[PDB]
Amino acid sequence: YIKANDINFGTRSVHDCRERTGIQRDVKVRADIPFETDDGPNQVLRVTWSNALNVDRFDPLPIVTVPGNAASTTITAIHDFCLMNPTTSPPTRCLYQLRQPFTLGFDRTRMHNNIYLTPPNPQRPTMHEVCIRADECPAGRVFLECSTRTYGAIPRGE
Repeated sequence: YIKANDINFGTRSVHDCRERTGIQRDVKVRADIPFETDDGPNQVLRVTWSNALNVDRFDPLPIVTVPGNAASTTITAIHDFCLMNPTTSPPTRCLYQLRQPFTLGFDRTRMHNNIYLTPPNPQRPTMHEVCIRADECPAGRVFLECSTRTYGAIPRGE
């Protein structure tokens, strides 16, 4: 029969961009991983990634098939947000896009009865910024990449 499984991940990061520095973001995702108890440790797995916090879309499609011989699968969570500096007229309006990878690791040697995961590690994200002096937020058609100051796990309870 099909066992249900879910797991959550979260990564916090801080980025410095051309117009604004110290931008902190938390990104949280959930993975759901059914397991057919009749099909053994090398079965193909159908993973569904979903938003828990700040994910606008996944790249590529978040419905992923994990081959029977694969020990991992990776996805990129995409988060878009706008910031404004209203010290001038027109203001400086900036669109930001945070691209945050997550990887789900398996130990198929221990998967006779259900899934078995390996501990995750925070993965380095990238942030991208486009700014204009105008009354409208720019569209996300092109960006300049920011520098990543730090990244890591979200403290428990946060």
